[PDB]
Amino acid sequence: LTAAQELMIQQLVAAQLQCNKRSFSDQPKVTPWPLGADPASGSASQQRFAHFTELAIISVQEIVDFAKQVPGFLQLGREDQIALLKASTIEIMLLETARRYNHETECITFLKDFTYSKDDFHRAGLQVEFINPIFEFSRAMRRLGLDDAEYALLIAINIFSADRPNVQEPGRVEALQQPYVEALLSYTRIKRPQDQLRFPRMLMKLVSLRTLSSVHSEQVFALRLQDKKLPPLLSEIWDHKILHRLLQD
Amino acid sequence: QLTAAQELMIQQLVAAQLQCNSQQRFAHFTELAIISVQEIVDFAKQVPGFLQLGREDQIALLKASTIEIMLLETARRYNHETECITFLKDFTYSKDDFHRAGLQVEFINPIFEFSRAMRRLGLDDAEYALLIAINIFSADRPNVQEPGRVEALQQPYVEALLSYTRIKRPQDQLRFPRMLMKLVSLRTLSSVHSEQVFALRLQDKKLPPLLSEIWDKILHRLLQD
Ligand SMILES: CC(C)(C)OC(=O)N1CC[C@]2(C(=O)Nc3ccccc32)[C@H]1c1cccc(-c2ccc(CO)c(S(C)(=O)=O)c2)c1
Ligand SMILES: CC(C)(C)OC(=O)N1CC[C@]2(C(=O)Nc3ccccc32)[C@H]1c1cccc(-c2ccc(CO)c(S(C)(=O)=O)c2)c1
Repeated sequence: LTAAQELMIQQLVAAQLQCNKRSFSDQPKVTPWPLGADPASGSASQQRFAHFTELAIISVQEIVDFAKQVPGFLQLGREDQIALLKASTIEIMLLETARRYNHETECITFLKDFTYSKDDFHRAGLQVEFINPIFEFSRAMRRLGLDDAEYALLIAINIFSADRPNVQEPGRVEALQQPYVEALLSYTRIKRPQDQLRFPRMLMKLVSLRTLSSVHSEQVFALRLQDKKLPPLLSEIWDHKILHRLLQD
Repeated sequence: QLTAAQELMIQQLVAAQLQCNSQQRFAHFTELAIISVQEIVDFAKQVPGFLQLGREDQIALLKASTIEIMLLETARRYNHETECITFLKDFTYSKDDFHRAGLQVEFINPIFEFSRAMRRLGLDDAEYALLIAINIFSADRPNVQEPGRVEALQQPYVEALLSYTRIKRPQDQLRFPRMLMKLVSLRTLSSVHSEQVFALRLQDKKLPPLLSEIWDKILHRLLQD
Protein backbone atom coordinates (compact mmCIF):
# COMPACT_ATOMS: atom_id res chain seq x y z
CA LEU A 1 0.00 0.00 0.00
CA THR A 2 1.21 3.51 -0.89
CA ALA A 3 1.85 6.13 1.84
CA ALA A 4 -1.08 8.34 0.71
CA GLN A 5 -3.46 5.40 1.35
CA GLU A 6 -1.97 4.66 4.80
CA LEU A 7 -2.73 8.27 5.86
CA MET A 8 -6.25 8.03 4.35
CA ILE A 9 -7.13 4.81 6.25
CA GLN A 10 -5.84 6.44 9.47
CA GLN A 11 -8.07 9.44 8.65
CA LEU A 12 -11.09 7.16 8.03
CA VAL A 13 -10.60 4.97 11.14
CA ALA A 14 -10.15 8.13 13.29
CA ALA A 15 -13.41 9.67 11.98
CA GLN A 16 -15.31 6.43 12.67
CA LEU A 17 -13.59 6.33 16.05
CA GLN A 18 -14.43 9.95 16.93
CA CYS A 19 -18.11 9.27 16.11
CA ASN A 20 -18.35 6.21 18.39
CA LYS A 21 -17.22 8.44 21.30
CA ARG A 22 -19.81 11.12 20.54
CA SER A 23 -22.90 9.04 21.18
CA PHE A 24 -21.82 7.95 24.61
CA SER A 25 -21.91 11.63 25.27
CA ASP A 26 -25.57 11.15 24.46
CA GLN A 27 -26.36 7.93 26.40
CA PRO A 28 -27.91 9.55 29.46
CA LYS A 29 -30.01 11.72 27.15
CA VAL A 30 -32.15 8.84 25.85
CA THR A 31 -35.64 7.78 26.78
CA PRO A 32 -35.42 4.97 29.29
CA TRP A 33 -35.98 1.28 28.51
CA PRO A 34 -39.07 0.10 30.48
CA LEU A 35 -38.15 -2.10 33.48
CA GLY A 36 -40.58 -4.24 35.51
CA ALA A 37 -43.28 -3.85 32.83
CA ASP A 38 -45.20 -6.68 31.16
CA PRO A 39 -43.64 -8.00 27.90
CA ALA A 40 -47.14 -8.04 26.32
CA SER A 41 -47.95 -4.42 27.36
CA GLY A 42 -48.91 -2.19 24.41
CA SER A 43 -47.97 0.86 26.50
CA ALA A 44 -44.52 -0.58 27.32
CA SER A 45 -43.90 -1.76 23.72
CA GLN A 46 -44.44 1.83 22.48
CA GLN A 47 -41.78 3.13 24.92
CA ARG A 48 -39.37 0.37 23.78
CA PHE A 49 -40.00 1.44 20.18
CA ALA A 50 -39.47 5.11 21.15
CA HIS A 51 -36.18 4.11 22.80
CA PHE A 52 -34.95 2.44 19.57
CA THR A 53 -35.93 5.35 17.28
CA GLU A 54 -33.87 7.76 19.40
CA LEU A 55 -30.93 5.36 19.23
CA ALA A 56 -31.54 5.10 15.46
CA ILE A 57 -31.45 8.95 15.32
CA ILE A 58 -28.06 9.12 17.09
CA SER A 59 -26.76 6.55 14.57
CA VAL A 60 -28.01 8.57 11.58
CA GLN A 61 -26.28 11.68 13.01
CA GLU A 62 -23.01 9.72 13.40
CA ILE A 63 -23.21 8.53 9.78
CA VAL A 64 -23.93 12.06 8.49
CA ASP A 65 -21.04 13.48 10.57
CA PHE A 66 -18.77 10.63 9.37
CA ALA A 67 -19.75 11.23 5.71
CA LYS A 68 -18.58 14.88 5.99
CA GLN A 69 -15.15 13.66 7.25
CA VAL A 70 -14.59 11.16 4.37
CA PRO A 71 -12.56 12.90 1.55
CA GLY A 72 -14.47 14.11 -1.52
CA PHE A 73 -18.03 13.87 -0.12
CA LEU A 74 -18.47 17.60 0.57
CA GLN A 75 -16.99 18.33 -2.90
CA LEU A 76 -20.26 16.90 -4.33
CA GLY A 77 -23.49 18.86 -4.74
CA ARG A 78 -25.82 18.84 -1.71
CA GLU A 79 -28.58 17.18 -3.77
CA ASP A 80 -26.13 14.31 -4.48
CA GLN A 81 -24.85 14.24 -0.87
CA ILE A 82 -28.30 13.49 0.60
CA ALA A 83 -29.17 11.14 -2.31
CA LEU A 84 -26.11 9.05 -1.37
CA LEU A 85 -27.05 9.30 2.35
CA LYS A 86 -30.75 8.29 2.05
CA ALA A 87 -29.78 5.07 0.28
CA SER A 88 -26.69 4.29 2.41
CA THR A 89 -27.66 5.29 6.02
CA ILE A 90 -29.66 2.08 6.61
CA GLU A 91 -26.89 -0.10 5.10
CA ILE A 92 -24.21 1.72 7.14
CA MET A 93 -26.41 1.13 10.24
CA LEU A 94 -26.66 -2.63 9.62
CA LEU A 95 -22.86 -2.76 9.22
CA GLU A 96 -22.55 -0.88 12.52
CA THR A 97 -25.22 -3.16 14.06
CA ALA A 98 -23.23 -6.21 12.88
CA ARG A 99 -20.08 -4.61 14.33
CA ARG A 100 -21.81 -4.40 17.75
CA TYR A 101 -23.09 -8.03 17.73
CA ASN A 102 -21.67 -10.55 20.24
CA HIS A 103 -22.09 -14.26 19.35
CA GLU A 104 -21.23 -15.52 22.87
CA THR A 105 -24.23 -13.73 24.44
CA GLU A 106 -26.18 -13.32 21.15
CA CYS A 107 -26.80 -9.69 22.22
CA ILE A 108 -26.19 -6.42 20.35
CA THR A 109 -24.64 -3.65 22.48
CA PHE A 110 -25.60 -0.10 21.41
CA LEU A 111 -23.81 3.04 22.69
CA LYS A 112 -21.60 2.31 25.78
CA ASP A 113 -23.58 -0.54 27.41
CA PHE A 114 -27.18 -0.75 26.04
CA THR A 115 -27.46 -4.51 25.36
CA TYR A 116 -30.49 -6.11 23.63
CA SER A 117 -31.43 -9.67 22.63
CA LYS A 118 -33.62 -10.96 19.76
CA ASP A 119 -36.64 -10.92 22.13
CA ASP A 120 -36.12 -7.25 23.11
CA PHE A 121 -36.48 -6.13 19.47
CA HIS A 122 -39.63 -8.33 19.27
CA ARG A 123 -41.06 -6.58 22.36
CA ALA A 124 -40.64 -3.15 20.70
CA GLY A 125 -43.20 -4.23 18.04
CA LEU A 126 -40.66 -5.24 15.37
CA GLN A 127 -41.54 -8.45 13.50
CA VAL A 128 -39.20 -11.48 13.75
CA GLU A 129 -39.28 -11.80 9.92
CA PHE A 130 -37.40 -8.45 9.81
CA ILE A 131 -35.30 -9.01 12.99
CA ASN A 132 -33.84 -12.44 12.09
CA PRO A 133 -32.15 -11.32 8.80
CA ILE A 134 -30.24 -8.62 10.75
CA PHE A 135 -28.93 -11.30 13.15
CA GLU A 136 -28.10 -13.66 10.24
CA PHE A 137 -26.21 -10.78 8.59
CA SER A 138 -24.51 -10.00 11.93
CA ARG A 139 -23.25 -13.61 12.21
CA ALA A 140 -22.02 -13.58 8.60
CA MET A 141 -19.89 -10.45 9.28
CA ARG A 142 -18.22 -12.03 12.34
CA ARG A 143 -17.15 -15.04 10.21
CA LEU A 144 -15.24 -12.64 7.91
CA GLY A 145 -13.56 -11.13 10.98
CA LEU A 146 -13.23 -7.54 9.78
CA ASP A 147 -11.06 -4.92 11.53
CA ASP A 148 -11.41 -1.12 11.90
CA ALA A 149 -9.61 -0.32 8.62
CA GLU A 150 -11.68 -2.79 6.58
CA TYR A 151 -15.01 -1.60 8.05
CA ALA A 152 -14.15 2.09 7.48
CA LEU A 153 -13.11 1.42 3.86
CA LEU A 154 -16.23 -0.72 3.25
CA ILE A 155 -18.34 2.15 4.69
CA ALA A 156 -16.82 4.70 2.26
CA ILE A 157 -17.20 2.28 -0.69
CA ASN A 158 -20.88 1.85 0.24
CA ILE A 159 -21.48 5.64 0.43
CA PHE A 160 -20.04 6.29 -3.05
CA SER A 161 -22.40 4.12 -5.10
CA ALA A 162 -23.38 5.43 -8.55
CA ASP A 163 -26.12 2.75 -8.41
CA ARG A 164 -28.26 4.86 -5.97
CA PRO A 165 -31.47 6.59 -7.16
CA ASN A 166 -31.59 10.38 -7.82
CA VAL A 167 -27.80 10.73 -8.31
CA GLN A 168 -27.14 13.63 -10.69
CA GLU A 169 -23.40 12.94 -11.21
CA PRO A 170 -22.79 9.11 -11.26
CA GLY A 171 -19.39 9.42 -13.02
CA ARG A 172 -17.91 11.59 -10.26
CA VAL A 173 -19.23 9.36 -7.45
CA GLU A 174 -17.86 6.23 -9.19
CA ALA A 175 -14.54 8.09 -9.63
CA LEU A 176 -14.66 8.94 -5.90
CA GLN A 177 -15.34 5.27 -4.98
CA GLN A 178 -12.42 3.76 -6.97
CA PRO A 179 -9.67 4.91 -4.52
CA TYR A 180 -11.58 3.33 -1.59
CA VAL A 181 -11.84 0.05 -3.54
CA GLU A 182 -8.10 0.31 -4.41
CA ALA A 183 -7.18 0.90 -0.77
CA LEU A 184 -9.39 -1.98 0.43
CA LEU A 185 -8.13 -4.41 -2.24
CA SER A 186 -4.47 -3.60 -1.52
CA TYR A 187 -5.09 -3.68 2.26
CA THR A 188 -6.73 -7.15 2.10
CA ARG A 189 -3.70 -8.58 0.22
CA ILE A 190 -1.19 -7.53 2.96
CA LYS A 191 -3.41 -8.72 5.85
CA ARG A 192 -4.36 -12.13 4.40
CA PRO A 193 -2.19 -13.16 1.41
CA GLN A 194 -3.27 -16.79 2.06
CA ASP A 195 -6.99 -15.97 1.67
CA GLN A 196 -7.46 -14.45 -1.82
CA LEU A 197 -11.30 -14.77 -1.64
CA ARG A 198 -11.52 -12.64 1.54
CA PHE A 199 -11.93 -9.36 -0.41
CA PRO A 200 -14.66 -10.68 -2.80
CA ARG A 201 -16.64 -11.94 0.21
CA MET A 202 -16.57 -8.39 1.67
CA LEU A 203 -17.96 -6.89 -1.56
CA MET A 204 -20.74 -9.52 -1.56
CA LYS A 205 -21.89 -8.10 1.81
CA LEU A 206 -22.78 -4.93 -0.13
CA VAL A 207 -24.99 -7.26 -2.24
CA SER A 208 -26.59 -8.55 1.00
CA LEU A 209 -27.12 -4.98 2.26
CA ARG A 210 -29.27 -4.05 -0.80
CA THR A 211 -31.83 -6.77 0.01
CA LEU A 212 -31.53 -5.66 3.66
CA SER A 213 -32.25 -2.06 2.60
CA SER A 214 -35.35 -3.32 0.73
CA VAL A 215 -36.74 -5.43 3.61
CA HIS A 216 -36.29 -2.40 5.91
CA SER A 217 -38.44 -0.29 3.53
CA GLU A 218 -41.06 -3.07 3.75
CA GLN A 219 -40.79 -2.95 7.58
CA VAL A 220 -40.97 0.86 7.92
CA PHE A 221 -44.09 0.95 5.70
CA ALA A 222 -45.64 -1.77 7.91
CA LEU A 223 -44.67 0.07 11.13
CA ARG A 224 -46.25 3.34 9.91
CA LEU A 225 -49.36 1.29 9.01
CA GLN A 226 -49.29 -0.35 12.49
CA ASP A 227 -49.35 3.14 14.15
CA LYS A 228 -45.72 3.15 15.38
CA LYS A 229 -44.61 6.76 14.87
CA LEU A 230 -41.10 7.41 13.54
CA PRO A 231 -39.33 10.71 14.33
CA PRO A 232 -39.43 13.32 11.53
CA LEU A 233 -35.76 12.76 10.56
CA LEU A 234 -36.09 8.97 10.20
CA SER A 235 -39.40 9.21 8.29
CA GLU A 236 -37.91 11.90 6.01
CA ILE A 237 -35.03 9.54 5.10
CA TRP A 238 -37.21 6.42 4.50
CA ASP A 239 -40.26 7.98 2.76
CA HIS A 240 -35.27 16.64 3.11
CA LYS A 241 -35.23 19.92 5.05
CA ILE A 242 -34.01 18.43 8.34
CA LEU A 243 -31.27 16.48 6.50
CA HIS A 244 -30.02 19.71 4.84
CA ARG A 245 -29.65 21.25 8.35
CA LEU A 246 -27.12 18.60 9.52
CA LEU A 247 -25.02 18.86 6.34
CA GLN A 248 -25.12 22.69 6.34
CA ASP A 249 -23.86 22.94 9.96
CA GLN B 1 -2.39 -19.50 -13.44
CA LEU B 2 -5.51 -21.63 -14.07
CA THR B 3 -5.58 -25.42 -13.72
CA ALA B 4 -6.81 -27.62 -16.57
CA ALA B 5 -9.79 -28.62 -14.38
CA GLN B 6 -10.69 -24.93 -13.87
CA GLU B 7 -10.24 -24.19 -17.60
CA LEU B 8 -12.41 -27.22 -18.49
CA MET B 9 -15.14 -26.06 -16.05
CA ILE B 10 -15.17 -22.57 -17.65
CA GLN B 11 -15.49 -24.05 -21.17
CA GLN B 12 -18.20 -26.40 -19.80
CA LEU B 13 -20.18 -23.28 -18.76
CA VAL B 14 -19.61 -21.34 -22.01
CA ALA B 15 -20.61 -24.47 -24.00
CA ALA B 16 -23.72 -24.85 -21.79
CA GLN B 17 -24.82 -21.25 -22.53
CA LEU B 18 -24.31 -21.63 -26.31
CA GLN B 19 -26.44 -24.82 -26.28
CA CYS B 20 -29.43 -22.98 -24.74
CA ASN B 21 -28.84 -20.11 -27.21
CA SER B 22 -48.62 -2.30 -28.99
CA GLN B 23 -50.66 -5.30 -27.78
CA GLN B 24 -49.07 -7.45 -30.53
CA ARG B 25 -45.52 -6.51 -29.48
CA PHE B 26 -46.41 -7.04 -25.76
CA ALA B 27 -47.58 -10.65 -26.22
CA HIS B 28 -44.28 -11.02 -28.09
CA PHE B 29 -42.10 -9.78 -25.17
CA THR B 30 -43.82 -12.02 -22.58
CA GLU B 31 -43.51 -14.96 -25.04
CA LEU B 32 -39.81 -14.01 -25.27
CA ALA B 33 -39.49 -13.63 -21.46
CA ILE B 34 -40.71 -17.24 -20.87
CA ILE B 35 -38.08 -18.57 -23.31
CA SER B 36 -35.38 -16.77 -21.29
CA VAL B 37 -36.66 -18.27 -18.01
CA GLN B 38 -36.71 -21.72 -19.68
CA GLU B 39 -33.13 -21.07 -20.89
CA ILE B 40 -32.12 -20.02 -17.34
CA VAL B 41 -33.60 -23.13 -15.63
CA ASP B 42 -32.15 -25.42 -18.33
CA PHE B 43 -28.75 -23.69 -17.97
CA ALA B 44 -29.06 -23.92 -14.16
CA LYS B 45 -29.43 -27.71 -14.58
CA GLN B 46 -26.22 -27.69 -16.71
CA VAL B 47 -24.28 -25.94 -13.90
CA PRO B 48 -22.41 -28.56 -11.81
CA GLY B 49 -23.73 -28.82 -8.24
CA PHE B 50 -27.17 -27.24 -8.82
CA LEU B 51 -29.09 -30.58 -8.85
CA GLN B 52 -27.47 -32.02 -5.69
CA LEU B 53 -29.47 -29.39 -3.72
CA GLY B 54 -33.09 -29.80 -2.61
CA ARG B 55 -35.86 -28.52 -4.91
CA GLU B 56 -36.91 -26.05 -2.20
CA ASP B 57 -33.33 -24.70 -2.35
CA GLN B 58 -33.18 -24.90 -6.19
CA ILE B 59 -36.41 -22.90 -6.60
CA ALA B 60 -35.38 -20.30 -3.97
CA LEU B 61 -32.14 -19.58 -5.85
CA LEU B 62 -33.77 -19.52 -9.30
CA LYS B 63 -36.78 -17.39 -8.25
CA ALA B 64 -34.45 -14.60 -7.10
CA SER B 65 -31.86 -15.03 -9.89
CA THR B 66 -34.03 -15.27 -13.08
CA ILE B 67 -34.46 -11.49 -13.58
CA GLU B 68 -30.84 -10.82 -12.60
CA ILE B 69 -29.62 -13.30 -15.25
CA MET B 70 -32.29 -11.97 -17.69
CA LEU B 71 -30.88 -8.46 -17.22
CA LEU B 72 -27.32 -9.77 -17.60
CA GLU B 73 -28.45 -11.58 -20.77
CA THR B 74 -30.29 -8.42 -21.90
CA ALA B 75 -27.03 -6.42 -21.61
CA ARG B 76 -25.16 -8.85 -23.94
CA ARG B 77 -27.65 -8.33 -26.76
CA TYR B 78 -27.67 -4.50 -26.53
CA ASN B 79 -25.94 -2.71 -29.44
CA HIS B 80 -24.81 0.86 -28.64
CA GLU B 81 -24.26 2.11 -32.23
CA THR B 82 -28.00 1.56 -32.90
CA GLU B 83 -29.18 1.68 -29.24
CA CYS B 84 -31.14 -1.54 -29.99
CA ILE B 85 -31.52 -4.88 -28.15
CA THR B 86 -31.40 -8.04 -30.32
CA PHE B 87 -33.52 -11.03 -29.16
CA LEU B 88 -32.95 -14.54 -30.61
CA LYS B 89 -32.12 -14.48 -34.37
CA ASP B 90 -33.72 -11.39 -35.91
CA PHE B 91 -35.84 -9.47 -33.32
CA THR B 92 -34.31 -6.00 -32.73
CA TYR B 93 -35.99 -3.33 -30.58
CA SER B 94 -35.18 0.26 -29.62
CA LYS B 95 -36.19 1.98 -26.34
CA ASP B 96 -39.13 3.53 -28.25
CA ASP B 97 -40.29 0.11 -29.57
CA PHE B 98 -40.32 -1.14 -25.95
CA HIS B 99 -42.29 1.98 -24.94
CA ARG B 100 -44.87 1.45 -27.73
CA ALA B 101 -45.65 -2.04 -26.31
CA GLY B 102 -46.88 -0.48 -23.02
CA LEU B 103 -43.68 -1.01 -21.02
CA GLN B 104 -43.24 1.92 -18.61
CA VAL B 105 -40.45 4.41 -19.39
CA GLU B 106 -39.18 4.85 -15.79
CA PHE B 107 -38.27 1.12 -15.65
CA ILE B 108 -36.97 0.76 -19.25
CA ASN B 109 -34.16 3.34 -18.96
CA PRO B 110 -32.45 1.78 -15.86
CA ILE B 111 -32.20 -1.50 -17.86
CA PHE B 112 -30.64 0.48 -20.73
CA GLU B 113 -28.40 2.22 -18.14
CA PHE B 114 -27.29 -1.22 -16.90
CA SER B 115 -26.73 -2.49 -20.48
CA ARG B 116 -24.36 0.40 -21.31
CA ALA B 117 -22.62 0.05 -17.92
CA MET B 118 -22.07 -3.65 -18.72
CA ARG B 119 -20.82 -2.70 -22.22
CA ARG B 120 -18.15 -0.42 -20.68
CA LEU B 121 -16.94 -3.36 -18.56
CA GLY B 122 -16.38 -5.28 -21.81
CA LEU B 123 -17.15 -8.76 -20.49
CA ASP B 124 -16.31 -11.85 -22.58
CA ASP B 125 -18.23 -15.15 -22.82
CA ALA B 126 -16.16 -16.82 -20.06
CA GLU B 127 -16.50 -13.88 -17.64
CA TYR B 128 -20.25 -13.76 -18.39
CA ALA B 129 -20.65 -17.51 -17.82
CA LEU B 130 -18.76 -17.31 -14.51
CA LEU B 131 -20.72 -14.22 -13.38
CA ILE B 132 -24.06 -15.95 -14.07
CA ALA B 133 -22.95 -19.00 -12.02
CA ILE B 134 -21.78 -16.73 -9.16
CA ASN B 135 -25.17 -14.98 -9.29
CA ILE B 136 -27.12 -18.28 -9.12
CA PHE B 137 -25.25 -19.53 -6.04
CA SER B 138 -26.02 -16.54 -3.79
CA ALA B 139 -26.54 -17.26 -0.06
CA ASP B 140 -28.47 -14.03 0.73
CA ARG B 141 -31.68 -15.15 -1.08
CA PRO B 142 -35.15 -15.57 0.48
CA ASN B 143 -36.28 -19.07 1.58
CA VAL B 144 -32.83 -20.57 2.25
CA GLN B 145 -33.04 -24.30 2.99
CA GLU B 146 -29.26 -24.61 3.42
CA PRO B 147 -27.23 -21.37 2.90
CA GLY B 148 -23.88 -22.91 3.95
CA ARG B 149 -23.81 -25.29 0.97
CA VAL B 150 -24.48 -22.65 -1.73
CA GLU B 151 -21.60 -20.45 -0.48
CA ALA B 152 -19.33 -23.49 -0.95
CA LEU B 153 -20.79 -24.08 -4.45
CA GLN B 154 -20.12 -20.41 -5.32
CA GLN B 155 -16.44 -20.42 -4.21
CA PRO B 156 -15.02 -22.36 -7.23
CA TYR B 157 -16.59 -19.86 -9.66
CA VAL B 158 -15.41 -16.81 -7.68
CA GLU B 159 -11.91 -18.36 -7.53
CA ALA B 160 -12.09 -19.17 -11.26
CA LEU B 161 -13.27 -15.66 -12.17
CA LEU B 162 -10.67 -13.96 -9.94
CA SER B 163 -7.79 -15.96 -11.46
CA TYR B 164 -9.24 -15.53 -14.98
CA THR B 165 -9.47 -11.72 -14.76
CA ARG B 166 -5.93 -11.45 -13.31
CA ILE B 167 -4.61 -13.44 -16.33
CA LYS B 168 -6.87 -11.88 -19.00
CA ARG B 169 -6.38 -8.28 -17.78
CA PRO B 170 -3.30 -8.13 -15.48
CA GLN B 171 -3.01 -4.35 -15.98
CA ASP B 172 -6.56 -3.67 -14.73
CA GLN B 173 -6.37 -4.96 -11.13
CA LEU B 174 -9.89 -3.64 -10.39
CA ARG B 175 -11.70 -5.38 -13.31
CA PHE B 176 -12.91 -8.10 -10.93
CA PRO B 177 -14.43 -5.74 -8.28
CA ARG B 178 -16.48 -3.80 -10.89
CA MET B 179 -18.24 -6.96 -12.11
CA LEU B 180 -19.01 -7.91 -8.47
CA MET B 181 -20.50 -4.39 -8.03
CA LYS B 182 -22.88 -5.24 -10.91
CA LEU B 183 -24.31 -8.01 -8.68
CA VAL B 184 -24.92 -5.24 -6.10
CA SER B 185 -26.70 -3.25 -8.83
CA LEU B 186 -28.73 -6.27 -9.98
CA ARG B 187 -30.28 -6.55 -6.47
CA THR B 188 -31.88 -3.08 -6.69
CA LEU B 189 -32.90 -3.83 -10.30
CA SER B 190 -34.53 -7.02 -8.92
CA SER B 191 -36.68 -5.16 -6.38
CA VAL B 192 -37.38 -2.54 -9.10
CA HIS B 193 -38.68 -5.32 -11.42
CA SER B 194 -41.16 -6.43 -8.73
CA GLU B 195 -42.48 -2.84 -8.72
CA GLN B 196 -42.76 -2.97 -12.55
CA VAL B 197 -44.50 -6.39 -12.77
CA PHE B 198 -47.03 -5.01 -10.26
CA ALA B 199 -47.67 -1.91 -12.44
CA LEU B 200 -48.47 -4.05 -15.54
CA ARG B 201 -50.94 -6.06 -13.40
CA LEU B 202 -53.07 -2.92 -12.86
CA GLN B 203 -52.78 -1.90 -16.53
CA ASP B 204 -54.69 -5.19 -17.20
CA LYS B 205 -51.45 -6.91 -18.29
CA LYS B 206 -51.22 -9.81 -15.85
CA LEU B 207 -48.14 -12.02 -16.24
CA PRO B 208 -48.59 -15.72 -17.24
CA PRO B 209 -48.61 -18.33 -14.40
CA LEU B 210 -44.88 -19.16 -14.74
CA LEU B 211 -43.86 -15.49 -14.47
CA SER B 212 -46.64 -14.83 -11.92
CA GLU B 213 -45.34 -17.72 -9.78
CA ILE B 214 -41.73 -16.49 -9.85
CA TRP B 215 -42.44 -12.72 -9.46
CA ASP B 216 -45.55 -12.86 -7.20
CA LYS B 217 -45.90 -24.88 -8.64
CA ILE B 218 -45.34 -24.75 -12.44
CA LEU B 219 -41.57 -24.37 -11.82
CA HIS B 220 -41.27 -28.03 -10.66
CA ARG B 221 -42.36 -29.25 -14.13
CA LEU B 222 -39.63 -27.21 -15.89
CA LEU B 223 -37.03 -28.47 -13.38
CA GLN B 224 -38.32 -32.09 -13.70
CA ASP B 225 -38.47 -32.83 -17.46
C1 LIG C 1 -37.33 1.17 12.79
C2 LIG C 1 -36.46 1.88 13.83
C3 LIG C 1 -36.31 3.37 13.48
C4 LIG C 1 -36.90 1.65 15.29
O1 LIG C 1 -35.08 1.34 13.81
C5 LIG C 1 -34.26 1.17 12.71
O2 LIG C 1 -34.38 1.83 11.70
N1 LIG C 1 -33.31 0.17 12.87
C6 LIG C 1 -32.33 -0.16 11.82
C7 LIG C 1 -31.95 -1.62 12.10
C8 LIG C 1 -32.78 -2.04 13.34
C9 LIG C 1 -34.09 -2.72 12.92
O3 LIG C 1 -34.92 -2.26 12.15
N2 LIG C 1 -34.15 -3.93 13.52
C10 LIG C 1 -33.03 -4.17 14.31
C11 LIG C 1 -32.72 -5.30 15.07
C12 LIG C 1 -31.49 -5.34 15.72
C13 LIG C 1 -30.61 -4.28 15.61
C14 LIG C 1 -30.92 -3.16 14.86
C15 LIG C 1 -32.15 -3.10 14.21
C16 LIG C 1 -33.23 -0.71 14.04
C17 LIG C 1 -32.34 -0.22 15.18
C18 LIG C 1 -32.84 -0.47 16.47
C19 LIG C 1 -32.07 -0.12 17.57
C20 LIG C 1 -30.82 0.45 17.41
C21 LIG C 1 -30.30 0.71 16.14
C22 LIG C 1 -28.91 1.24 15.97
C23 LIG C 1 -28.16 0.93 14.83
C24 LIG C 1 -26.84 1.34 14.71
C25 LIG C 1 -26.21 2.07 15.72
C26 LIG C 1 -24.74 2.38 15.53
O4 LIG C 1 -24.52 3.69 15.15
C27 LIG C 1 -26.97 2.40 16.84
S1 LIG C 1 -26.23 3.32 18.07
C28 LIG C 1 -27.37 4.24 18.87
O5 LIG C 1 -25.59 2.47 19.00
O6 LIG C 1 -25.41 4.35 17.52
C29 LIG C 1 -28.30 1.99 16.97
C30 LIG C 1 -31.08 0.38 15.03
C1 LIG D 1 -42.86 -7.68 -18.01
C2 LIG D 1 -42.46 -8.82 -18.96
C3 LIG D 1 -42.79 -10.18 -18.31
C4 LIG D 1 -43.07 -8.70 -20.38
O1 LIG D 1 -41.02 -8.70 -19.22
C5 LIG D 1 -39.95 -8.92 -18.35
O2 LIG D 1 -40.12 -9.34 -17.24
N1 LIG D 1 -38.69 -8.54 -18.86
C6 LIG D 1 -37.45 -8.73 -18.09
C7 LIG D 1 -36.54 -7.61 -18.58
C8 LIG D 1 -37.41 -6.77 -19.56
C9 LIG D 1 -38.19 -5.68 -18.82
O3 LIG D 1 -38.87 -5.83 -17.82
N2 LIG D 1 -37.96 -4.50 -19.46
C10 LIG D 1 -37.09 -4.65 -20.53
C11 LIG D 1 -36.62 -3.69 -21.42
C12 LIG D 1 -35.67 -4.06 -22.36
C13 LIG D 1 -35.21 -5.37 -22.41
C14 LIG D 1 -35.69 -6.32 -21.53
C15 LIG D 1 -36.65 -5.97 -20.59
C16 LIG D 1 -38.48 -7.78 -20.11
C17 LIG D 1 -38.10 -8.54 -21.40
C18 LIG D 1 -38.77 -8.11 -22.56
C19 LIG D 1 -38.46 -8.68 -23.78
C20 LIG D 1 -37.49 -9.67 -23.88
C21 LIG D 1 -36.80 -10.12 -22.74
C22 LIG D 1 -35.70 -11.14 -22.86
C23 LIG D 1 -34.64 -11.16 -21.95
C24 LIG D 1 -33.60 -12.05 -22.09
C25 LIG D 1 -33.54 -12.97 -23.13
C26 LIG D 1 -32.29 -13.85 -23.19
O4 LIG D 1 -31.91 -14.35 -21.95
C27 LIG D 1 -34.61 -12.95 -24.04
S1 LIG D 1 -34.56 -14.03 -25.37
C28 LIG D 1 -36.09 -14.37 -25.93
O5 LIG D 1 -33.84 -13.44 -26.44
O6 LIG D 1 -34.16 -15.34 -24.99
C29 LIG D 1 -35.67 -12.06 -23.91
C30 LIG D 1 -37.12 -9.55 -21.50
